[PDB]
Amino acid sequence: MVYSKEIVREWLDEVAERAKDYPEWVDVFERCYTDTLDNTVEILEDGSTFVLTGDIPAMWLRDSTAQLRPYLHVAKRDALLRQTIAGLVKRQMTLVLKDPYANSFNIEENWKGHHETDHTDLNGWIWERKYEVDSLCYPLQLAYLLWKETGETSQFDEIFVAATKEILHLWTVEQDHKNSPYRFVRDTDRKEDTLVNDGFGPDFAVTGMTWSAFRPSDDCCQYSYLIPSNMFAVVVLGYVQEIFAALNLADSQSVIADAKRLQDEIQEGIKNYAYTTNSKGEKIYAFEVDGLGNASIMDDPNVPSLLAAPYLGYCSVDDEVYQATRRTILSSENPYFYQGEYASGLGSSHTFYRYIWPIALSIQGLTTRDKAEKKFLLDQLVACDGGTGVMHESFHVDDPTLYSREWFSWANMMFCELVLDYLDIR
Repeated sequence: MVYSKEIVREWLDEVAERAKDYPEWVDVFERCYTDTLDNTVEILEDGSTFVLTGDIPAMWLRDSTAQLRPYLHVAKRDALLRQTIAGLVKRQMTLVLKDPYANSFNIEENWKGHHETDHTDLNGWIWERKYEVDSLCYPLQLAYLLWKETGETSQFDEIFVAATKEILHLWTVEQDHKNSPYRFVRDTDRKEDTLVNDGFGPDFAVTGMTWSAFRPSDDCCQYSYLIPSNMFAVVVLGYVQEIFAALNLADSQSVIADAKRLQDEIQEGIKNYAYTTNSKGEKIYAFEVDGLGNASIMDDPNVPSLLAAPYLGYCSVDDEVYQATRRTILSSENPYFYQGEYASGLGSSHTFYRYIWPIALSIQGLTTRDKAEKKFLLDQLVACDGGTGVMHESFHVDDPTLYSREWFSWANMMFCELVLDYLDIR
């Protein structure tokens, strides 16, 4: 038993009433919201929560957080769903202790997943072991957001503390990847799916930022300091300080100090290495840097992205450098910016040329104060659904009946987030 049907239905009724001038949004909103809740969420024998991301019995730390985030509003009313979200944080943290370098975990210790192709330290709980900094950001973000929105604190247990320590340790080790016990090689012809230099990745200098193998797209980093993931790290490291101080958790003085030191070191790394210049000579954030002087000018639709920086809480939407970066990202100066008959937006190394991501359109609306822009993007999201009434991974700018991922809950839920944002439901 996952949530209260009666309370959720009543909440959805209220949302529908507020959005009554936009039946087409309500149609898609209810379809996305209910699908995720009814088909991806399950309670395990130990009472914790496992969240599927599609059909495969595996949970991404990233997807599971993003999928359940918009249930926080109704979780203020539905105490059962509040337990369910608490149970997800507990399962995420338990899994982090299993292996903090893994992005995706099995429902039980079953050795399902990518083990036949993947050369790396593996155990039976790991579906995939692509190390992505954001994977460890997302559970801390969820734990914090659950606490702030509902007041729930049961997720802050001893496994939470142990997992927090593991994250701080890993992030610190990875401030100089020369010392890392992580290597990853996949037997594949697709180079985005494996790391260069026999599993070690590209060259880097120490910058104070923390190293990543892969992006939230699951494609490998071109340079190792992935700017939007270090931004998210800075934010959740603030969350860690707030949580440990407020709740007098075991070893607070130590954890707070480590988190603060790490935060300040990553912040300084961003300040010294994250910036570059666009065609017009404006200062902008780079997407990836190596500390050796290379810095790419682009953004990827997967979050954390440079576009999502204010949505992640890293900077103000009004920040000058953010706005310059956003102008550059949403233009052909970004090699993943695509323009067509039906829409313009952001493609990815992970999807076909000319296909753009609803998720980045949702994030675009979530990161502008312009209500007309939010409305435009919402209308565009529903108009470009290929007649399916749900959100896809990517769709072709000249023909949205061409698209990838029939069932993509993350995108479904980010649509819901933009709708709630438009409605000032907060």
